[PDB]
Amino acid sequence: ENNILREKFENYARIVFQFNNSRQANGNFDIANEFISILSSANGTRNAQLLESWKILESMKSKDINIVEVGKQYLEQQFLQYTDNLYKKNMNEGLATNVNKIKSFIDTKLKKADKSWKISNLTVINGVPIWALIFYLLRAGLIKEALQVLVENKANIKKVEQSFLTYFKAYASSKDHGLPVEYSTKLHTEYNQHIKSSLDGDPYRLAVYKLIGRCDLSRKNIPAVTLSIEDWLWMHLMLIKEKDAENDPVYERYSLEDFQNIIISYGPSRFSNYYLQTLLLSGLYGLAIDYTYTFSEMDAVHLAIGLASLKLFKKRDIRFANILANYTKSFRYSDPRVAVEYLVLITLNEGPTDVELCHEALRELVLETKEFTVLLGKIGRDGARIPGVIEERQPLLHVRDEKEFLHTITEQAARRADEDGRIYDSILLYQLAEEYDIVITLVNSLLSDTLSASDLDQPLVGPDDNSETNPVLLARRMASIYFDNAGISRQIHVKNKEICMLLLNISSIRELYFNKQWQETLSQMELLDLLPFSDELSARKKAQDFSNLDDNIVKNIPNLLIITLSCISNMIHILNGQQIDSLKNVARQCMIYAGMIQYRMPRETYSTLINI
Repeated sequence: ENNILREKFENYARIVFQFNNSRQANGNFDIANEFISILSSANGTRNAQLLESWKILESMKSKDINIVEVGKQYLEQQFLQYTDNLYKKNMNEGLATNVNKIKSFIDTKLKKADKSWKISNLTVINGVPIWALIFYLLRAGLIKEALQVLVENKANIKKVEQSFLTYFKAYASSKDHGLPVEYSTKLHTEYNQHIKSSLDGDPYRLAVYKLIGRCDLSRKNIPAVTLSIEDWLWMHLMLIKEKDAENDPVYERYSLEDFQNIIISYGPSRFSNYYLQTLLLSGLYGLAIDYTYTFSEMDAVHLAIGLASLKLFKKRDIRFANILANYTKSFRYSDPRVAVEYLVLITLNEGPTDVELCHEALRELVLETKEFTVLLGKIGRDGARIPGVIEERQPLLHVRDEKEFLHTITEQAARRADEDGRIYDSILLYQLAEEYDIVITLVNSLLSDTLSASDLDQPLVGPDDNSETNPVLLARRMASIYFDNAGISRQIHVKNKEICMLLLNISSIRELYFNKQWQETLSQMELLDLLPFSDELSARKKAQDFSNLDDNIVKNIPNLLIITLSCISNMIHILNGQQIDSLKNVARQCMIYAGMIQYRMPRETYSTLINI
């Protein structure tokens, strides 16, 4: 049955809900730390890949984001860290400078296996492969100190390559896209002629030349010193020239676009366990979420949330609104509240279109899940609404509609209720719409029908059909919470309140018709001022008065007659000062009345069968 997801569904929903809290409370909640947090706990390839991808996202937090430069930095920081952690594991004599940490990685980590180098050709001075040292310093972001190391080993370097030293300083002193309008041409010929085609050349020397010079953009690999997938990626990022590339009319330009295309030509299988990261680092955000769909929709959705919260976005539909709405399909009916929490991240992408898309998604959620009381509120006892979940998320809707929206969706729901004949829904909806007169007029209909019929029913005190799920109990609710409230009550027509009280009265008479108490029902029927209890002049005045009667009551008279003749018969059960003469006169005038109205009345002067 998988509690395993549902648990996972709920943990992720929790994090989003706290995100929405902070957005609303103007806090600093960090979504990426929160996934990093959960994911670090979990095991497996995908999880420990999801985890690294969230670390990628979170180190772009508040960088200005130039894709090439932040991918480079993450790769560089990653390696430095790895380097510090090796050193921060015992051994060393000297001071803990960056250089010495790298000298340690070179010497101690795997350039050796028992004092002999596991990469051939290295030029070594005083126990140090100085080109490898320059390479790895560069690899960790430490360009100035890489430059220091080349400068310091001047007298030891040569085949007159005191020249590269010049170009390196310059590449370091600019914005690392070291473009002298001059030399770069000169360093390219020296590479082609003395460096490129060696056999006994230090492979790290070639690497350093290549990268610093952007030297030979075919042959995009470094023969013996790309040791890892992130090494591979870093190198590629070093070789791109973004700024002022379309300037200088030479096709030694190599773009992010080119790079992105190479990755695609290889596919996931060539990046096993590193593909998501590769997509994220190369700026293929779309393809990155696309790829993460192939193993979990939940993960794709949330990574997309991460990307969206980083102002990016500018199983195959990859727009933010649709990623969220689609996710929601899996649980809107079971968890409408959670659906709201997701639909409200649409506004992460600030700006119209998106805002409207959010509004349309909510609107669509409400219609069709029909979860009105969760989504749109409830009740009264005055105290306006008790807000629904949408209302609680008001500020995240970027609406500042005077709650126009929310009242406009309620009118829409309500009129759909009217076409489906989902009365109850309509009454609920017009309560929220504050259409008090419409509410009462709908309540009168529903109560009217259902008072006119045939008996056995109603429940009074005990269980079975409770409040605002059955017509009388609901009519009692409305009268109580509206009629005594001046401000609400003035908004409802006197006529409409009169009909309401009439129908409620008839219900009181039903409660205490059977339940014994035949005397008490006659009294109340009489008070209704509807049936003749006096003389024959009143039975025909109840006819003049009968065709002026509102359509709601003109339909209830049937059973009013016949509850009257019934008490009037259970009571005058010819007994064992006994005025039976009235209680009998009453039946008379009632039968004269039911004689003159009858073709205006269903199909039953079977008042005769209880008359005699």
